[PDB]
Amino acid sequence: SLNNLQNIIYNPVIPFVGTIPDQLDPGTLIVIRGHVPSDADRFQVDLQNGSSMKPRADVAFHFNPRFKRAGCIVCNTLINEKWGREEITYDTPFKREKSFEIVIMVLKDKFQVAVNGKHTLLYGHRIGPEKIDTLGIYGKVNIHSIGFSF
Ligand SMILES: CC(=O)N[C@@H]1[C@@H](O)[C@H](O[C@@H]2O[C@H](CO)[C@H](O)[C@H](O)[C@H]2O)[C@@H](CO)O[C@H]1O
Ligand code: NA
Ligand code: NI
Repeated sequence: SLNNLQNIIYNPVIPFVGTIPDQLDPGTLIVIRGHVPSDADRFQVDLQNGSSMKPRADVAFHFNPRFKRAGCIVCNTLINEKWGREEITYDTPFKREKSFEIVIMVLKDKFQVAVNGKHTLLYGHRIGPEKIDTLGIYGKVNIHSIGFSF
């Protein structure tokens, strides 16, 4: 499953913005390992069409764990600097002060996300995955490694 994983970024400064080195075709994996700090309110993993900041680049897949109250994961898409319809997942595996491994698997019609070896959620494509060339990681999170399996 991770036998083809190639980690290429270690302990990046957050915020991290980096070009994805290949097209996110079906079967592609994005693997992100790190920690949630004790004071974390939220962090996000954004799969972006480009790295523009002004105006803000479209986010095909916003994967946004939030830790207040019982915690959740918000997923959404940003187009023309505007958010679409939120898909909220309340069964979240993330915890402050806990390590994690996020595996984002890119499928034909959706993303399938597993955390710590366990399925977490699905997100149907709203932007064609071929337009995704940039990985952004923002917020209160510590990242040990970013890798890809194409
Ligand atoms: C229950 C609900 O709809 N809450 C919404 C927030 O999640 C949302 O925050 C926004 O949610 C976005 C994803 O949907 C991003 O995470 C962004 O950082 C964050 O500010 C705001 C602004 O769109 O609207 C509230 O009504
Ligand atoms: Na945001
Ligand atoms: Ni550590």
